[PDB]
Amino acid sequence: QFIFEDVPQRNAATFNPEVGYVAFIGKYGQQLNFGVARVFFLNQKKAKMVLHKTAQPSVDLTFGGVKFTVVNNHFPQYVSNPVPDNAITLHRMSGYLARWIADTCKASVLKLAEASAQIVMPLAEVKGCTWADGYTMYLGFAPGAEMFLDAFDFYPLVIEMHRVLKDNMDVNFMKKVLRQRYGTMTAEEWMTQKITEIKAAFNSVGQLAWAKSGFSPAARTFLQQF
Amino acid sequence: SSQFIFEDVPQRNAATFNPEVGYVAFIGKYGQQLNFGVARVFFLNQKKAKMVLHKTAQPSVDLTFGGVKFTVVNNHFPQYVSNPVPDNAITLHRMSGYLARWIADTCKASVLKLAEASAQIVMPLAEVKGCTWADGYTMYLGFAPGAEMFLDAFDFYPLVIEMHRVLKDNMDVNFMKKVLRQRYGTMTAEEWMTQKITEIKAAFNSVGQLAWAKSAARTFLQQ
Amino acid sequence: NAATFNPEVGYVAFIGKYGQQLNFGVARVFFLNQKKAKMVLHKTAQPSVDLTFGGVKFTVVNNHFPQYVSNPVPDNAITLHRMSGYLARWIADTCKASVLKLAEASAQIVMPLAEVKGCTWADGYTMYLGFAPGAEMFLDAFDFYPLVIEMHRVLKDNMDVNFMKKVLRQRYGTMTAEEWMTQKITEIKAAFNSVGQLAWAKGFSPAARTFLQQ
Amino acid sequence: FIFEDVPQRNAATFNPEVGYVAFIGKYGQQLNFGVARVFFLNQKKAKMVLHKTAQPSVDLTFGGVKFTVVNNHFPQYVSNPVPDNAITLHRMSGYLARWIADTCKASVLKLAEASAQIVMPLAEVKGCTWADGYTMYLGFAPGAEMFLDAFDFYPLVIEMHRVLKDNMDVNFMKKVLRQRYGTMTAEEWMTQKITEIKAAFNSVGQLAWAKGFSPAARTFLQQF
RNA sequence: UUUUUUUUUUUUUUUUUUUUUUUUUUUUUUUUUUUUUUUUUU
Repeated sequence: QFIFEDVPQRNAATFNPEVGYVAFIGKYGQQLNFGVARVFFLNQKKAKMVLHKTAQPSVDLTFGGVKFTVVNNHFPQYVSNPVPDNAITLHRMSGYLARWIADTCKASVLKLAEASAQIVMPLAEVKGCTWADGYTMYLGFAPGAEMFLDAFDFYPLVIEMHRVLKDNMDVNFMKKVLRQRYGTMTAEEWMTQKITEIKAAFNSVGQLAWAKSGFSPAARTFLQQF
Repeated sequence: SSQFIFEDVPQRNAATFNPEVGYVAFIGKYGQQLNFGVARVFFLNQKKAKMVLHKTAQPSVDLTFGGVKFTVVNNHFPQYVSNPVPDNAITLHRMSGYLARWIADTCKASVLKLAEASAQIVMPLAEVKGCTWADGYTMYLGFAPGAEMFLDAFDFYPLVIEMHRVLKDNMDVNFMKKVLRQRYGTMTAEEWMTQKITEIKAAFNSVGQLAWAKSAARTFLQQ
Repeated sequence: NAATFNPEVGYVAFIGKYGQQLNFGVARVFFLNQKKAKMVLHKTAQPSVDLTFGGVKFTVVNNHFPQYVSNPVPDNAITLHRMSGYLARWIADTCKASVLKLAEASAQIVMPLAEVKGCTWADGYTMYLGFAPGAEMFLDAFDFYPLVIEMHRVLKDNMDVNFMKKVLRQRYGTMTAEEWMTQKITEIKAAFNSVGQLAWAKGFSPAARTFLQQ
Repeated sequence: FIFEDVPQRNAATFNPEVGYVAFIGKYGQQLNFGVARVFFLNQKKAKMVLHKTAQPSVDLTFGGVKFTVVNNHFPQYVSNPVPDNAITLHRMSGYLARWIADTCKASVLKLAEASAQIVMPLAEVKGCTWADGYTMYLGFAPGAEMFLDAFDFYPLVIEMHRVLKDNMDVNFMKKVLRQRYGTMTAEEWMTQKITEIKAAFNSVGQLAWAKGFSPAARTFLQQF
């Protein structure tokens, strides 16, 4: 398209994920359940492909019967459109929903047990995670979880570090997480004042499985030089 | 019935699909209009059919091959890319595996039919690796996509072909997912991976003495 | 061959047509979206397209679509590259007039090619705007900067050389290349070590920690 | 969309000699250096155009002359059967390169005229010029590899330098590696007719690779 | 066989490089005798 517009922009983000989250709970909270989040997280790659080929700057997406108004910045032309502070992109929505699950799971053993039986995080799994490793690590794998380092006990930060180190993830992608804040204070503040917690959580994820695999044998293909 | 609506739905363990049942239903429906010309046409225009079905948005695109019309389920459109396929019904892959199975069975029972199939049907996935009908119909037809559904009928060749593709091309080992959970007759994978290692090594050896690299008469000076 | 195109004659004609609609917001928008618009043109099979930046419509010859790579461009015609040069020239001339207007320019216009290297408005409008594509058409206006950045891009960054073709045949006022790459050999070298003082190119975010590993 | 039917099977080497002569029969009478000059200017453009339209056969005009061309450039037509003695854009270029080459060698004066009209931008970009000789200069034309003997192995060796200097995909050299040299097959001449190939290699090796003014001198006065 | 790369000359043209933020985008996406992705002849 042949029309180009401003796009005023400053330094300092006005976006505070904590306020965005609460606005999201305000709008959709009464409609959420684990089935709705279950559908979101298995169809999240698919919805992104839809949005990538869809030429409206905002789209109504329905996951498990609940309809969400989503800002579409995936379609190439829209990649630099401004997003309101209380609007949800696919990425933001994913982080909010992960945070909602964790807020529901932190409270009660019963809610944890049902979340664990219904909700699948394809991203955690392929690294050998499972609900067994605790809700904060498993849900910390969600896109957008890096907006809540406090709620996910630093896991999204160190999960990304490990992705640069063990996988060959473009060293970008870490751009966002490195300027997120932690509960109280800014990055420069938690970068060394919470270094002990971070090194601890780095270690926790560091003792997770590889986990490039699919069942024994395995013993079979090794026999043929793998 | 709307790319903007996602459900719901369902999980997801245990496959019900039995290739042997699906094959007989496929022969039941289309058997009488099958001949080597129809098969010829399919295998030459598979890949193109994969590219075309890829872009078209109906869950069952009706394809005609060699003047024969087939009711084809389509999961290639990258949004039907998951979507329930009945135990009878064919995608393109299933239809290739059937056909492959059908040719091999027709060849099994008749040397004369073998000669006719040898003259008409081309498997370009086999050819580029230097595999000819001369290497035996179970190997040559074992290159057909979907042949891995019938490990018994193609003497494990689909399996070993894929091992060689992992080893000398750099095929993502995750392409072997399907074949490593197929059956060999009634035997589950877990069982033939141990019990049938000798035949599998024989098939491996074997496909391993076929011609590869680029196309490569005897090139020198440097490469 | 000899080139008929005089950027000075193109520039005045560009202002004759569009000047009454121009302002620093329109320029701000052009330079933010210059890359985007190039990619748009590369995909569109019209030999001429109307592009709107900041509400202002420009009729732009499209030689970006591969087939049109060697269609002849009229001398009063406007390609994306030429328009970038002309807008940059116009900003510069407006800034000369008063150090106000220059204040205005400094707050609204962004040169992303200049950024990325440590160049900013604080390093002087001639050096900042010299990073704009097409500025090489006016070496006089930009104190040779477009030439000298590019030399620095040939060796810092591995720019192919050969992109340097256009600038080495540009004029300097009425002085031809042969002549200025001799008679102005001094002021050019001076411009060289001056851009040499920027962040020579690049680790944008740290090195405020990370370095448990990388 | 609809399927379909077979196409073939199998090739040989379609004999370019036979194709060339058929081509020289049909158009070889309307051909002149102005028409050839124009072809080798708009060859790239022509195949960019031949690529958009859905006609398996098109009439193109070079220097006021109209040519029947099979269109396998349009993605769908890529694997269409081309006849022996029908011309694609590649084949036409090869035939027109072979023509000119047979006119030069046959006489001086024609060599002079060909030098003044014919421009081979593929050759020029390597700093190859008419002064390096008509077999090397015209060898840069697409379809020259079709006549390895007429172009003294240059199309083969030119490809080798494209693999080694420029980052060409090598699979582009699959066709030349199956061409003939005179009466000898490819398995023969990559043994029986070396020395020539080594000579051609070094001969085109001795070329530049593009090269503006000198300055040079001033770029050299800074860095190169 | 065929297609895909390379396309002279100029104060032409094209190819490269494209801020900023607790923005945005690009990476990684469970499970099955399921499905999708790779490989397609002279």
